[PDB]
Amino acid sequence: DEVWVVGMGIVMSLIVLAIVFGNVLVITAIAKFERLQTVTNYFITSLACADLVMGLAVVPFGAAHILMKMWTFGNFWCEFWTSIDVLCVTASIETLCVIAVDRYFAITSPFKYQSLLTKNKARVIILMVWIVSGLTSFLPIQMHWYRATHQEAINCYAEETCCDFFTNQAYAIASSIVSFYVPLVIMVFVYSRVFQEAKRQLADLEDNWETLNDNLKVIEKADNAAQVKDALTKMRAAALDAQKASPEMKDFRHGFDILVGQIDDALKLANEGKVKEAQAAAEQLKTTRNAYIQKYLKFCLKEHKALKTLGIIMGTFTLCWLPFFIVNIVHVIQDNLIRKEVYILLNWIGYVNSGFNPLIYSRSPDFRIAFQELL
Ligand SMILES: COc1ccc(C[C@@H](C)NC[C@H](O)c2ccc(O)c(NC=O)c2)cc1
Repeated sequence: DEVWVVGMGIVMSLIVLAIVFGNVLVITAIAKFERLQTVTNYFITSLACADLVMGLAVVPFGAAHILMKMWTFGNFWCEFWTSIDVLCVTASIETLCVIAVDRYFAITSPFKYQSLLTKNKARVIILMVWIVSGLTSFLPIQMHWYRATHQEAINCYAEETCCDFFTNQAYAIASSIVSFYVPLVIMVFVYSRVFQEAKRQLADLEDNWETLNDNLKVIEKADNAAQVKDALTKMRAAALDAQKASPEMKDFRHGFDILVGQIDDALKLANEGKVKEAQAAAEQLKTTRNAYIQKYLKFCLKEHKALKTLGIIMGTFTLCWLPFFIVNIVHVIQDNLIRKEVYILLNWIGYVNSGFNPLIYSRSPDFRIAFQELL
């Protein structure tokens, strides 16, 4: 029947269109607009470039191998399509793990990360990633280093109208390890460490502010100057500790600078012996802390939003690529337990992650405001 053709042609066309549109949207406004040229954006644009080339190359030409019968482009073009597929997949996963490592270095030891790498270092990392993926993909294919030991694969290597993908045990295992498993382990450990540090930051911040509120409350009904002085000393210590623990961080530190200044004025007034003026400055401190939790409601919201992030990134990447890289190994060993159509389906579930990546890595306020003017 014609159901197999028309039912699944439209979804493939829509997938290609979504992939190309998202990738050209992400690539644009990174190099054009200011405030969007950062070291992390250098990895993001490489990921977008890999997704774009994969969406133009292997999705349309690969779908051509589907629906209709066989290959009508050429054996050299078959090798080129296979090589570019492996290159794009490997480059995308390596770029994902590089972005993970970038976030880890940003969160862990932020002072060193403030200036340790520049555009030159990020570009060097990008070229290293891309050349590693190319060595993994192009080199073992176009001169037939994967080969096979099957009688229904020899009738395809020396026959034009066929583009199956039969590889040796060593090549399949090495490609799975380089492309997916090493990045999987690296990014799992990286994002687990990033999760813990973020939890601990929000935790210390919320503690500090509890003792700030308690000290302010005890000042509100304090009797003598000694109680006000002691409570203001504890408030100053906790405020400095919270200050010690992006323009958002700049505003955060500026607000804590204002709070520390007001606390210092209150403490000096209390030290001089004027309890009433100390209580008035404490009322001003109450105004400041009330002004705080409008901003922290927003920022605690953004933080639990990127904590869901860990979930969204990990779940999407794993659910998209892990089934394919498990079936790939369990297919080269005990080959008769694996069916071809489910192999193609699991590979296309990996393919469709190309259109998902822009919708996972562009959910920032700067990217959101930049995307509007292009539309
Ligand atoms: C019906 O037979 C076929 C024919 C072609 C394919 C697409 C394949 C070239 N894409 C391979 C996939 O895209 C990929 C990506 C990254 C990798 O590291 C490896 N490794 C394989 O050993 C494989 C699939 C099944």
